[PDB]
Amino acid sequence: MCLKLNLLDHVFANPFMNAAGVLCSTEEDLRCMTASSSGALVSKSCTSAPRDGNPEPRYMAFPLGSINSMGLPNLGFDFYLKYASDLHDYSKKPLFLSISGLSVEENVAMVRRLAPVAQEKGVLLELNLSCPNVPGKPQVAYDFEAMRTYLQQVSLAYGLPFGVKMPPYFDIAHFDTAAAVLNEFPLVKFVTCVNSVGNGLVIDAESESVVIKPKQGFGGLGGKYILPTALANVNAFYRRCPDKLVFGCGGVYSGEDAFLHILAGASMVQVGTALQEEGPGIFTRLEDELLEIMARKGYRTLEEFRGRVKTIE
Amino acid sequence: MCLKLNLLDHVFANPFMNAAGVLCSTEEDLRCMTASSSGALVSKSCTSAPRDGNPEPRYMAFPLGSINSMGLPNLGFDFYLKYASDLHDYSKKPLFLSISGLSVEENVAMVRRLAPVAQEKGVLLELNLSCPNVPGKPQVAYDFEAMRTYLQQVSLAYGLPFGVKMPPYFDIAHFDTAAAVLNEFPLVKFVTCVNSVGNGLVIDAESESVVIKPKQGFGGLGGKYILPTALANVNAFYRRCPDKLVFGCGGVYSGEDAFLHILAGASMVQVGTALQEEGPGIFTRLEDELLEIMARKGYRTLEEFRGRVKTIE
Ligand SMILES: Cc1cc2nc3c(=O)[nH]c(=O)nc-3n(C[C@H](O)[C@H](O)[C@H](O)COP(=O)(O)O)c2cc1C
Ligand SMILES: Cc1cc2nc3c(=O)[nH]c(=O)nc-3n(C[C@H](O)[C@H](O)[C@H](O)COP(=O)(O)O)c2cc1C
Ligand SMILES: O=C(O)c1[nH]c(=O)[nH]c(=O)c1CCc1ccc(C(F)(F)F)cc1
Ligand SMILES: O=C(O)c1[nH]c(=O)[nH]c(=O)c1CCc1ccc(C(F)(F)F)cc1
Repeated sequence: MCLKLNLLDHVFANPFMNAAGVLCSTEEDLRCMTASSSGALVSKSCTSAPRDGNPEPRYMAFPLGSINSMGLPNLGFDFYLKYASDLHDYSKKPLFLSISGLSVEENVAMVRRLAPVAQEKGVLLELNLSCPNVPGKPQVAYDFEAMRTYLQQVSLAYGLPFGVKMPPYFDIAHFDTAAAVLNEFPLVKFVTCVNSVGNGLVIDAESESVVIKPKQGFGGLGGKYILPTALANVNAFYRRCPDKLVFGCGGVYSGEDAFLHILAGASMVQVGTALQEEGPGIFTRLEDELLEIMARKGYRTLEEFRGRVKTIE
Repeated sequence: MCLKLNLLDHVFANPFMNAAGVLCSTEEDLRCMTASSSGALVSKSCTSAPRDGNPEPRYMAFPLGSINSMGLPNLGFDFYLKYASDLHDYSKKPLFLSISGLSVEENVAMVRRLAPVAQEKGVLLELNLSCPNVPGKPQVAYDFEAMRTYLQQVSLAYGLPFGVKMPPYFDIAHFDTAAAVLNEFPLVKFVTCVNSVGNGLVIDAESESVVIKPKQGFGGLGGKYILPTALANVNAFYRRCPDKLVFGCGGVYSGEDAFLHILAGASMVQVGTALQEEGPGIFTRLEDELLEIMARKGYRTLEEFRGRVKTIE
């Protein structure tokens, strides 16, 4: 019994990969994820120019999860594109490149350059919609008219299948709106649910202080805090976008957690906080654990149970 | 050392109270909460007519928290108004009455009849905005125009200081907008942050099933999942609403959790999931624990540290 699957015209050894932003910023990080047992890897979301990001400390982790306000530190698009075009070994596993430009224009400029590399090498685009918006407005994926613009502009500029990284939603009307926006765009072939749960605040009781320096301590939450939010978003979009794939992200620490994402509808399962904490060895553990749950249940394939969460009456 | 507070022209022995919905639906519940060592109590969010609520199971709890889709089961406004006007022993502690009408008109009708009882007996109104409006639209506090309409109508109808129960927000632009709406209304004297984190999804791995029956298993999350979200909201409104009080709700299981709420800006601290799971004995434990942390730190009163969370550099 093995976990290999085929999606998006690519073959994957297993459904696991890193979450964007974790273990994927530098050449060393990408080589490390390539050497791991993960089924795929995704690069750090990039901007046109390099960024240093926010002042440290900017990430912290705890038993129940993590908080971050990294500020998009990255080596710049030219680097990630060169990695995709010249350095990545596609014989080892597929590559996703994540883009999060500061404007629609920036994204368009980056995607027009990525398109020939996608055609030649098969690198897959993940568009991070947790990105800056015009004054007074929330992040792009929380402004549905902005989202529709970005997707229209990217779809025209890129012209190839791509995916989108989504923040979580918390309201059924929002799920309905957001999924309807996505379903306007046939080139959006996968939706990754979810990014960090925004603008949480961790305070340390002893020091009476927040634990990260940017944004007066506020930052995105990941890890065990967010699993039920992640599962709800996965399933909500799985239900609403039958012609798309859903990739799950959030709160995966075990094969059981992966199993729950798959039951909710996930095709690929991304690992952020737990990977940052445990390191790339986590992928062998996750695979073993998931195969063990499958074996106990009599499942031979992922397709036997993907999306098959049961409801009551 | 002491936990006393004086606010809203009332005196409280300590900051602890139930969260609306928990241990507060029936007369038996309200007598229990009154007999407890909590500083105050709040009644179940009510509607004009009695409601049976959603089918069971509609609440479940687990090590990290709870999920619920109760559907507003309650005895009807006339019951809670009678409790306020004739049954509650105000010599024991203050009472809040929570309302959650299904339209603006329904809320107006209730607060019109609550006013004279508020003025004569000193019951305090908590208006639940994290609540259904037109189906297919977001909850009221996720629809800023609706929120403003509700607040204008209830302020005119009621004419006395009240407070509002808010859902969590996740985007800084939302914190800004939401606070700006609340700050239009001088009668809104307290803001309780937060109601449950909406539409999460808990799945049980063994049975491969969701754990609550309504809404295909989607429901609001409470407990350990939501403490950093709760803290963020408390602090965000604390900073943005300097002429109002903030009451904290979410993730309180210990005196330490309560101390973090208070550092964030909380005046009263409400207990939902943990009170549901432990029972009213939790209030003596929380009091003891909070007093122990105060003694270790040399704090004599709550004002010495309320809102005094430190930021980094
Ligand atoms: C340190 C850090 C940096 C991240 N940077 C990005 C990023 O560049 N792009 C992105 O799409 N998400 C980013 N995320 C969000 C993660 O991809 C993931 O959505 C989130 O952490 C939830 O998954 P988890 O519960 O496994 O951590 C970052 C997360 C962390 C912890
Ligand atoms: C069973 C149950 C019923 C609830 N009913 C209400 C309600 O009627 N009104 C309301 O404002 N909040 C209601 N809530 C939300 C809680 O008041 C509280 O905001 C939320 O549970 C988070 O706090 P916690 O982490 O301590 O559970 C309910 C929560 C639970 C668990
Ligand atoms: O780098 C981060 O802080 C981060 N952390 C997350 O948990 N999720 C993310 O998606 C991100 C990146 C968010 C982001 C995207 C784009 C900009 C920019 F255009 F200004 F560079 C900034 C931050
Ligand atoms: O009665 C509840 O379900 C409830 N639960 C909460 O966690 N917070 C609340 O404020 C409420 C009352 C408002 C309300 C009513 C109906 C629903 C539902 F139909 F989606 F279950 C949710 C929230």
